[PDB]
Amino acid sequence: SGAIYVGNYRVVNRHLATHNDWANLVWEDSSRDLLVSSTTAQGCDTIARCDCQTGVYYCSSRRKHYPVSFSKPSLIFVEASEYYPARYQSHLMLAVGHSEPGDCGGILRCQHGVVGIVSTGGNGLVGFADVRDLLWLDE
Ligand SMILES: CSc1ncccc1NC(=O)N1CCC[C@H](C(N)=O)C1
Ligand SMILES: [Zn+2]
Repeated sequence: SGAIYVGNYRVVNRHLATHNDWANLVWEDSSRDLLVSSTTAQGCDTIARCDCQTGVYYCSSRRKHYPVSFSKPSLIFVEASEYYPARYQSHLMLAVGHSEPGDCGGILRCQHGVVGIVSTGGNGLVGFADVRDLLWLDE
């Protein structure tokens, strides 16, 4: 679990969005595993606007942060799960690191701010849904 709180927006994994997220929907994209809902309170976070390919992510299954080198946002094949059929997920960045399903939502940050959230994993890999291209989150 986990979310990004920026301005009057909450960014979560689309597959973990609650009834309240869907009732306050601003934007969602199944191909990116992202959903953004509106909030009444001002958020605590800042979004990176950069091309960093190194950062640190929070791994809830280890209660620890890990440093990672990650690929540029791309279209990556993701096998079927209980939440989605087998498909290509876009804007996804992979890195070598530990993850378990419950780790989705953990934030990846660089020196400039929030880069994305944990969205996929398996066999020593971890995938992050990028949010750096969503410029409207800042306005
Ligand atoms: C951190 S998630 C993970 N980690 C390790 C093993 C397995 C997983 N799960 C995983 O990749 N899923 C399940 C949840 C929806 C994901 C998606 N974005 O399509 C795909
Ligand atoms: Zn950066």
